[PDB]
Amino acid sequence: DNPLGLIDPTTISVGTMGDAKPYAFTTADGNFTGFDIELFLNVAGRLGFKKEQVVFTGQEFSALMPSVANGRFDVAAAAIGTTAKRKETVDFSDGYLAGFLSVLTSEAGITDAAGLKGKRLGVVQGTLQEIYAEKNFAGTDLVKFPDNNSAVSALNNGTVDAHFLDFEAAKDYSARYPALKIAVNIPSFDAPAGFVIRKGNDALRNALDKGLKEAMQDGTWKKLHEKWFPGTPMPAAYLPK
Ligand SMILES: NC(=O)CC[C@H](NC[C@H](O)[C@@H](O)[C@H](O)[C@H](O)CO)C(=O)O
Ligand SMILES: [Ca+2]
Repeated sequence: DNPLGLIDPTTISVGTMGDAKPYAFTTADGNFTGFDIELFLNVAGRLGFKKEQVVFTGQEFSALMPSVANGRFDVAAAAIGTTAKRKETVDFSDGYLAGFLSVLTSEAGITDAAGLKGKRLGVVQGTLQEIYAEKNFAGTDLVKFPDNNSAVSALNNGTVDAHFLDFEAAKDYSARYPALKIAVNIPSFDAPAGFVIRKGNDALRNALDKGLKEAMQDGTWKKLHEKWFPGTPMPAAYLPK
């Protein structure tokens, strides 16, 4: 049978993204990796699904939740912030990561949120960054990008003054392009990352939640967090109790 309500009962089809390093990304061989991928794989194993039974498809961020809602994938995993607005379209698992939205700029760029008034700020279409900047960065010219790589290329070229993306990805790009630096950190603890599932696949949602709680309780979450986000604080909520 099919208790988890999957497209194929023998395989879990996961929608993800290739350029949200270190949450979710492709290595040079094309394989999907990163914290969110390794955490999902660990949770999927607890559900009785081996690595070979989980298939990852890379999509632009804006395509992920409509793809799950339209039955193209069973799950979506790509640091997808849990919000009321997104809960109208899709269901979410319990939160597994809460952190900052970050403004990445050039070596002689912006210093604070005030510095963004009248500047060109890059954003990935469909992200929480795009909503935040529309509500809190009025006067900043928002330049929409399909993904992080194109936005960083524009930032490196001087097309845009800054780029608004997730903290760990901003941190990763500042390591890959040493001239880049994080100028502003905005709290996004009210929107923790959750695995996205079809409205309302209660079986898969409850199964994902159980696997997540287990991975946090046995220190698996802690181990992956230490591996992918070195130096980032881990709250007691996601650590063993
Ligand atoms: N580009 C992406 O993959 C996702 C970007 C963006 N992530 C927001 C995060 O989920 C943020 O709210 C979290 O608190 C945390 O820092 C990482 O999941 C979003 O959901 O739109
Ligand atoms: Ca553009």
